[PDB]
Amino acid sequence: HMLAKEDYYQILGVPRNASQKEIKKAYYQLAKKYHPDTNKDDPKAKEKFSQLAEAYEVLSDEVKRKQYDAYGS
Repeated sequence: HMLAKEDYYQILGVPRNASQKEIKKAYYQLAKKYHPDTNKDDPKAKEKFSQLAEAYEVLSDEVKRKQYDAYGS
């Protein structure tokens, strides 16, 4: 049983051709959206925030962004 996947780019609202500085910028912007006190009024917001760290953190590298882009193909 394989679960459905969304890409880290999409999570972050960042382009396919994003540079890791771009990713740093979205991460702030979004992290606010999905942090508590919001998180009370959406059970989805905490799930979304959980992507945002995982998504950022990978895409925040030249290496890691690229390896995941290659391996998610």
